[PDB]
Amino acid sequence: VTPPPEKFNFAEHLLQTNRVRPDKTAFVDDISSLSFAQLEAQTRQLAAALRAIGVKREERVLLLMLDGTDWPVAFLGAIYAGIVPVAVNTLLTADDYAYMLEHSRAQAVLVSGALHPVLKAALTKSDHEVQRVIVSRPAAPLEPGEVDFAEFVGAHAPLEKPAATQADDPAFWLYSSGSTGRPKGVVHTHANPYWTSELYGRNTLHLREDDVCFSAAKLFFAYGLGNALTFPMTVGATTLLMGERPTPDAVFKRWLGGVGGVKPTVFYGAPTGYAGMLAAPNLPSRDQVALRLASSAGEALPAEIGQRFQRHFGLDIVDGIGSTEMLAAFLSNLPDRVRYGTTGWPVPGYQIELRGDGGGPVADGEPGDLYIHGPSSATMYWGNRAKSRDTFQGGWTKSGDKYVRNDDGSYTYAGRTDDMLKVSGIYVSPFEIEATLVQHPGVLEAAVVGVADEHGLTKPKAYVVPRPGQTLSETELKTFIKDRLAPYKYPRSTVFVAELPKTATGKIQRFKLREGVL
Amino acid sequence: VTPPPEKFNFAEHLLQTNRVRPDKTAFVDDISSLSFAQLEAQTRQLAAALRAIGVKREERVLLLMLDGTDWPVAFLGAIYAGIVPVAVNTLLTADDYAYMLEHSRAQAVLVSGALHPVLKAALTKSDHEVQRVIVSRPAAPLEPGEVDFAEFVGAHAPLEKPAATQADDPAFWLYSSGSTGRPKGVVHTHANPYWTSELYGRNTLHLREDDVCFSAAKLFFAYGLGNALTFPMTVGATTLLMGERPTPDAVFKRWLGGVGGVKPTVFYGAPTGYAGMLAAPNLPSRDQVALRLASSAGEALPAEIGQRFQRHFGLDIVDGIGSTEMLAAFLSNLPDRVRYGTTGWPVPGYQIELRGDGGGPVADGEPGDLYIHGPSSATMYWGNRAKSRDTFQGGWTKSGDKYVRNDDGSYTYAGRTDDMLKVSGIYVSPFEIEATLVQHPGVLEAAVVGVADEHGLTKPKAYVVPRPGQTLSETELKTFIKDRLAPYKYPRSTVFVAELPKTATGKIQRFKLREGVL
Ligand SMILES: Nc1ncnc2c1ncn2[C@@H]1O[C@H](COP(=O)(O)OC(=O)c2cnc(Cl)s2)[C@@H](O)[C@H]1O
Ligand SMILES: Nc1ncnc2c1ncn2[C@@H]1O[C@H](COP(=O)(O)OC(=O)c2cnc(Cl)s2)[C@@H](O)[C@H]1O
Repeated sequence: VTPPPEKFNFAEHLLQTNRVRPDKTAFVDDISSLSFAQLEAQTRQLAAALRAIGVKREERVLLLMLDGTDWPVAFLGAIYAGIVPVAVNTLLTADDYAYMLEHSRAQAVLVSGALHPVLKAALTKSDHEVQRVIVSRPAAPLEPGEVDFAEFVGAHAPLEKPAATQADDPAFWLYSSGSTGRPKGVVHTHANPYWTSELYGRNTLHLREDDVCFSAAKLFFAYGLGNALTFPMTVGATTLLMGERPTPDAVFKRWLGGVGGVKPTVFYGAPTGYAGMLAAPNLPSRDQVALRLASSAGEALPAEIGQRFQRHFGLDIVDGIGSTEMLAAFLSNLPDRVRYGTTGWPVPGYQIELRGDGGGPVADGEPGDLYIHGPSSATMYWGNRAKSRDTFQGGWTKSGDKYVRNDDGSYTYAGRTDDMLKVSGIYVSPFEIEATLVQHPGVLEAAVVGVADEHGLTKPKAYVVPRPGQTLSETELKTFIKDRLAPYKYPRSTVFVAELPKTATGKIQRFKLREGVL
Repeated sequence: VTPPPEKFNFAEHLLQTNRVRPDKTAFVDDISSLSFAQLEAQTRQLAAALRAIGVKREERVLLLMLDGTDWPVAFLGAIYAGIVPVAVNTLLTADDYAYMLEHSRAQAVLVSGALHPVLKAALTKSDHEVQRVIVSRPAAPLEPGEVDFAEFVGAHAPLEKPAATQADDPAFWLYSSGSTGRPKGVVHTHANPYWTSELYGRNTLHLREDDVCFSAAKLFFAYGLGNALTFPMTVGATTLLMGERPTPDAVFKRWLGGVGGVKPTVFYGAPTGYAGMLAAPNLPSRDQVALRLASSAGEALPAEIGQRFQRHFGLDIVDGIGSTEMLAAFLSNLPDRVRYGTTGWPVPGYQIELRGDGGGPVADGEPGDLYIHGPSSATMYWGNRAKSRDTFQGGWTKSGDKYVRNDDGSYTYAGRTDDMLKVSGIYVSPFEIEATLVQHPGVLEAAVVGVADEHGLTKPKAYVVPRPGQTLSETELKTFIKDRLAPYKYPRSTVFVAELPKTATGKIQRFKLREGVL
């Protein structure tokens, strides 16, 4: 892959590479569609519009939007102007977005109407710098200083040229949560999604122009941002977007061509979603779908899930591992080389190192801390020098995963190095769940650990000590949590115990809980 | 009043004042009591303990504690060591405390056991610098590294001298919220509580050594901090503290001598609480109580509440207005000079100005913006230069209130200049409540305004536009907000309307809602 030139604007790059296919559908969703030419026009008009409201090069805007045709316009339009979009999870709380507004110093927000209430709450509680709110598909009357996204785009002529950005200039942020502390602002350059889209989207997945890409992982996920934006635009594929929650029924409807007159040829999702789909009694037969490639990320793919999918569809699930920090997969199975129970082989262009506690090599078959050297690494966590130095050093990026290298060069996930859980491809801190449970007045202590279901898919499991003189229901706690945290941050099962296992120091013996002693 | 010396440590000042009365009870609560000697001992041992864990002079510690004998130990012990306690409301959310931890850079937390769960959540989610959590009266097992307050204090010899602070050095912070944005860190000096305790506590209220002080307003409120700590310690009075919520029954029990063998002689609280007590069927008779002085603040005292109290008890309610920024009252009725319907006269030592639209004087009988010039003003809002400039300008502190000066020199409250409400005498932002309501899926729009109830007390009133195509009941809306807002923020009434009055920009015409137009 040829490196991007020193002067490089990733949005310009994606627009330019599709000037040969102006009338092909770039993006289609439930209610709208954009050809590549329409996408380019709206992108450059939004770029002009953002500059007109005074957002300057390198300033941030918050992109808080459901998947839909407006999303790539917002993302690329900002980048084309040299403005840094901060693309965020749409399922978070007002508290979460309040922090993101403050930390990013976002000068404007591009928000879906359905998310306007939580954004409004975040704006009211925060010390933000937001000058304008741009509402895509408003679901309530606009407030002062808010503008409809279509009107905002429609009111400005296209910017003539992209900002004169450098390949190594920041292009966009994603936020990544760790086990404690605030979410980290992961800074990606213009070059980074070029490298992922070439090394992985084109050269590993072999995406091509006639594909129809459809990702259950939303665009704000590093995974989905490649799957359903940077990858397909790099090759001219058509992308199906879906705003609603990706349930088996919702995915099946898209697979069967229920939207846009298109049948996806390439699907991406999390192992949990594949398992839920394989269990569904209305699972389509392979004769009904156009799938040629099934991609997985976000959590390890149990061999039994992939084997069952392959038996039913005659397609493998191609499991790869990426991270927010590396932007896309650095270890992956190949479309025609799948070893279930492993994450496959280094993606060409990425170097992988496993390190033991001494920082030295580890023997094959022994677990080591996974480090990645690749051209798509984020530059830093914005405003967190300490965590940046711990994660990014000397061209190597520390994943916080443990991995085993097998005899055939494949890599098998061996767990985390920080108790983070990955439920449905989204990071979940067990400590955040625990601290919310203990706020319930009937809870004395609580411990949340990751426990595999029969499938080998890790889910949060709560061990709760009730307070004497109170009785607790499991649903009572789930509700209590949903009233405070994002809606997916709840234990999948809860066991009430008289006492938690602890060391002499009072430290909870989480391994005993995981291992099932109680 | 003689100014404090330039070398001045307020905690040492209060300890020194009471060395003449070592065996008198300083503080007593449901389960404990501290003589002035015991208080000084425990204060100086806590000061040494904080220094021993590395907290340095001028660093902050978060003081998140229910009222109880440990509270003045934590507060004065920090101050004695030259460490800045940040005394905060105990009814806030984990997100509020997470912000306060980061914003204050608190190096330790002193927390009541009952509040450890919300603190734990705040620690887990924030980028804090807390080195140690000290738990007063733990309600659940200590976590590794945490220490019990009693052990923490008991494990360290008393510091031999206080930090050699100056009178105008920061001594402590309180947090105060405005209609939007984060709570503001109000910075008070060592001199400020000297000025309030001398000018108001001693010279206006005439508190004296044989008083027993009891404040419904908690110690973290500027009002309560004077009422139940700086004022009584200044004169050697005994103070009754109560951890639980101040219901009429809870207050009556202590008025009647149910705790510590003492009957309060001085009571302080909000007009809302006085109204609640006057409505209580077991309102004590004046022969049953030892009250000689009843103070109110927080919201305007409706004349009928004062008059009914005076008719029942033969005792007036002495209404004074203070603020977090001014620390205590700057306009007040006097123990023997009460004009109901007014906040009385300037507190000697404080200069009052009413300013019009251009900053000039306003003619008597006309409302103006209230500005205060007095020696207890906070110096700034920490880390917010913009809001500091708008509030503190050249010796004058802008209250955010409007007032009318009467012919007899008294001052009659004329509302706020900023949409904030004082419900139950506590700051409530209508915008917070609105932003909570619109996150309910059946709510399209919401407007919250203050309306005076049957007793003349302002309560929030919600006007809600339901979302078309959704079912929404007043009961389900009450359930929705019950576990999302503190009770004092609950709208006392919700009206479902078809539309809200707006300007063309979408601004809600809240004045029309206050005028009953809907
Ligand atoms: N395939 C696979 N196996 C095992 N663990 C995996 C995995 N994919 C992802 N993880 C875990 O998730 C962490 C990275 O999370 P992000 O939420 O930081 O990155 C996303 O998962 C992405 C997945 N694909 C992309 Cl392309 S980006 C990782 O460290 C693993 O712990
Ligand atoms: N007595 C009285 N009448 C009318 N309004 C009053 C009032 N006291 C207080 N207010 C309002 O409350 C604002 C200040 O609120 P605060 O939480 O910063 O401080 C407290 O209310 C204090 C009250 N007494 C103390 Cl001593 S500290 C004020 O601006 C008024 O709007």
